[PDB]
Amino acid sequence: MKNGEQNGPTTCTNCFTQTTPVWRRNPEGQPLCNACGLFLKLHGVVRPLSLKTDVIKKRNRNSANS
DNA sequence: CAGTGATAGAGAC
DNA sequence: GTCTCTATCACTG
Ligand SMILES: [Zn+2]
Repeated sequence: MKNGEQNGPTTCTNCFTQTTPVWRRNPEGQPLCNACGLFLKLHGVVRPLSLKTDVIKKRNRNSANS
């Protein structure tokens, strides 16, 4: 079990990010963090990966329910 | 239960 | 005062 950590540490092949709320994918099958998957897919052009950070800003949450 | 697409908000200068 | 990037939500099988 354990998986080599995550056998092939889910590491953004685009920005090395290891921490992320969810993992995205690309029609090529390469693993990507949510930011690159969201930004890369929406922009379609290379991006200064220098924007990435090891800290993620926590936003609020629409407390659904009743 | 998990993942995707779409929209909106906040921060900095 | 304005722009941008990123995260979360809702929905479905
Ligand atoms: Zn990434």
